[PDB]
Amino acid sequence: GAFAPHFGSPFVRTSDYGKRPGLYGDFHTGIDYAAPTGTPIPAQYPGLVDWVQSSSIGLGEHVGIKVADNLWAMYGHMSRIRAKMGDKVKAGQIVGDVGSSGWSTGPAVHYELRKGGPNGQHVNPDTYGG
Ligand SMILES: [Zn+2]
Repeated sequence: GAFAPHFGSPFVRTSDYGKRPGLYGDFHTGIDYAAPTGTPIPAQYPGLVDWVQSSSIGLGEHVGIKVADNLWAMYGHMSRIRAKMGDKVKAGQIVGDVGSSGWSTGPAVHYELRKGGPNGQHVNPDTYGG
């Protein structure tokens, strides 16, 4: 996983990427890490902030960071966004605060890997890149 997420404490992984338990029903498009609302989200990989959105839908408050030539890391369900568009960010820079914005049951951060663009196709962060 060349761009797998490596959140430390207090982030705890809850729902994996891909088809959920059983053979029918839902498909998680990223990896959910649980943590209290307000927990600062440190960026996993350096890149350019080229996508910021506030909505009450799906990922809700989220940022996209271009972390590779054709790969964008998305950090979602924020309670507060702290990156501005154009920001060059380093790994471990705090890009936001955990929330439950959008379509999330409780407090967690949704890490999604997209190819083709900030609204592009999602991939498996655990496996993409090796
Ligand atoms: Zn999710």
